[PDB]
Amino acid sequence: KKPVNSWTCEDFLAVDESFQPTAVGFAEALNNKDKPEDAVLDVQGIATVTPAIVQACTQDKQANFKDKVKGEWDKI
Amino acid sequence: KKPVNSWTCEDFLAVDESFQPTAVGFAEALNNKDKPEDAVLDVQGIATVTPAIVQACTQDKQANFKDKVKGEWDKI
Repeated sequence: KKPVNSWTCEDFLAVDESFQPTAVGFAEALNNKDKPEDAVLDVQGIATVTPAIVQACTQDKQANFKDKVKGEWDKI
Repeated sequence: KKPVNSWTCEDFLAVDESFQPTAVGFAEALNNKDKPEDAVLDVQGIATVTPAIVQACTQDKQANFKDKVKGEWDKI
């Protein structure tokens, strides 16, 4: 019931493992965007950065999830 | 390399099974939206409607994926 842009790293860590790439891609589409028609879905990128984000969120449980996504994503 | 908003049902069917809920959520965040701050990620919904979408795309391989998502999603 919490909008994704208000999740903390704790909220994300409570999402079942199988749907953690989905939360990351959701947050990416939502935020990190140009124009909807140009938005590309980089399945290798999401697959690669999700574990990084799970680790980052574990060490920083009250940070904003979407900001961690944007951050991790930039630093590869 | 194809923006998600230009995928046909065929493009979606070529995505590995494990990343098909991610493609559906991505398409939803992208399109089916109010305001980013209010966008909610309904993980049960995405889990339930993905198989429906895979089936609908199978019987309509040249239909636009994102439109199929919006459609399936509406009809439960």
